[PDB]
Amino acid sequence: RRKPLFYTINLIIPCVLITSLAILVFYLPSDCGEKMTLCISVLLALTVFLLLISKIVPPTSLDVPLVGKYLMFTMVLVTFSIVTSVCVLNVHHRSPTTHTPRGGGGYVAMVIDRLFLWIFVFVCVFGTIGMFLQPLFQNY
Repeated sequence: RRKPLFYTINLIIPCVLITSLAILVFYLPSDCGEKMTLCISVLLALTVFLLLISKIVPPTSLDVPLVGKYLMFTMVLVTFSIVTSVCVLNVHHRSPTTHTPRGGGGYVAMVIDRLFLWIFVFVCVFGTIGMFLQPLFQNY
């Protein structure tokens, strides 16, 4: 009943957990040099995630094509999340276009960004449950 499904997800918990904290500075208000450093610092966890998940030391490394093929998709989710910053920065203090009211920081952009962010978050779980569904075929 155990199955590797628990092991594969065991690495997803700490992998996505980083986003929860990143949002505290990204989504929530926190205008400061740390706010940005936090977004870029994430890129470090991505590259490390490869050696970290691979350091698990599998029995027969049967999860080679599973993870290796994921790096291609996960790479698009990490890059898409970074580029999104342009939306907040566009109103924050980098080429102001003026679309929504209020100001002061880059929280105003969150209004319009919420549209894209909606699908973004879906991508995180999409690939999370997608791989978890593989081993959860049925068995009965």
